[PDB]
Amino acid sequence: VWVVGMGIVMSLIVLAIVFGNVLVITAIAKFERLQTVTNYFITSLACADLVMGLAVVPFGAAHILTKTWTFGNFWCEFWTSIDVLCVTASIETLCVIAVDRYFAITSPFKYQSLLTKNKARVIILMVWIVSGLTSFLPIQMHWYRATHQEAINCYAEETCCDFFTNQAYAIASSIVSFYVPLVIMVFVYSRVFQEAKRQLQKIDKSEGRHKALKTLGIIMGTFTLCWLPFFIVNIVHVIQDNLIRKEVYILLNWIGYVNSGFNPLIYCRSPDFRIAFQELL
Ligand SMILES: CN[C@@H]1CCc2c(ccc(O)c2O)[C@H]1O
Repeated sequence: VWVVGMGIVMSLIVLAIVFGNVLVITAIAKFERLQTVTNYFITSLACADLVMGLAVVPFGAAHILTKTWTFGNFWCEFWTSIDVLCVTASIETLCVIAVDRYFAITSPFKYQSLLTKNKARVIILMVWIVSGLTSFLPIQMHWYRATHQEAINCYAEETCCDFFTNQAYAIASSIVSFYVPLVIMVFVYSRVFQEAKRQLQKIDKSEGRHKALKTLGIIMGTFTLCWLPFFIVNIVHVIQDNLIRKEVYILLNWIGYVNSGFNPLIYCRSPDFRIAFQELL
């Protein structure tokens, strides 16, 4: 008396993610004046989120509900590679957007010279290629597999595939994918908030006779609350295997996926985006 329910939730999540990604992508594509250096970074993130919602979630849902994987093992390896690719690409695109905002605010006169139409494509391609090399190379080449009897049983067993990794690979992947972007974003947003506070203190001297805090808080808190616990459990569970089981791991992992759906809503809030959406519907 619970199988008929959770499928509804999974379908709702899939539909929400797909619709949110497609609307933003088509709004940027089909309108004349929405092209901007900043919007391309949003386009890359939307493309990554669309791939995640289209490929990763539906098969994982079938695996969880059925409890049996009715395909091959090479397909499981490919699915894992695609999952890692999409996650790391999304995180790195977020950090790139943050750095672009820092460059725009800190140095207004020289903002044009640093970033142009030509130099955004190279950055996007580098982000995507470093995301791809992090996932496909260690996975598709059989170079992450564990050496325990329980893990080798899973690898040899064709029906069921579960994620087991050596501690070194887990630490390196987590460090490359999560910690450095978090540090960068923290530093960027601290500096930006300081600059905003300085300007708000400067205006009151002449204009005699909060909002930025709320905006920065929401922007940072969404990402932190969505993705932080998973990358803590990932590091901790490998050093000592007694503490954590598979169910908690899966629950913490599935929380991160929902973040991809929320992100177009938080980033696409400009009045121009609102007018573009209004023109469609
Ligand atoms: C199947 N779930 C995977 C398992 C481990 C992992 C994920 C995402 C990014 C990484 O860098 C990882 O090492 C998760 O999405």
